[PDB]
Amino acid sequence: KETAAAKFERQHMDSSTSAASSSNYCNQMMKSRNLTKDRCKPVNTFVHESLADVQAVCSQKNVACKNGQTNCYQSYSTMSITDCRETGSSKYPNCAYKTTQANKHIIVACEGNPYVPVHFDASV
Ligand SMILES: [Cl-]
Repeated sequence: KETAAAKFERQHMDSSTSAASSSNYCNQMMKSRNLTKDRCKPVNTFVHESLADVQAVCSQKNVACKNGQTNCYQSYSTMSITDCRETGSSKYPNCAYKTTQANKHIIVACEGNPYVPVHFDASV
């Protein structure tokens, strides 16, 4: 039992690089975060900022989540991110992804004590 907070970090944090350099980033990262183990996770964003900067979002602009709950937060500033989306031809277990590097606001849901990100809702 990974905590929700730990799951968020595994799925979404990539503080080791400033930006995706190559079009193969998503293929590489989705595999190495074990997001293609049982199925190809269809959509996933990686954030290239410090964990502290991402946790800090829980103290920023309170917004509704896509699901209607009101424990989401939008980052005041843009962040370096990489969107990963499975291509239409991708088939498990040969998962393939489209990599898009971007600078966008992130929206995360926060929960707990400490009050930390547990879900990535969207980028703007
Ligand atoms: Cl989950």
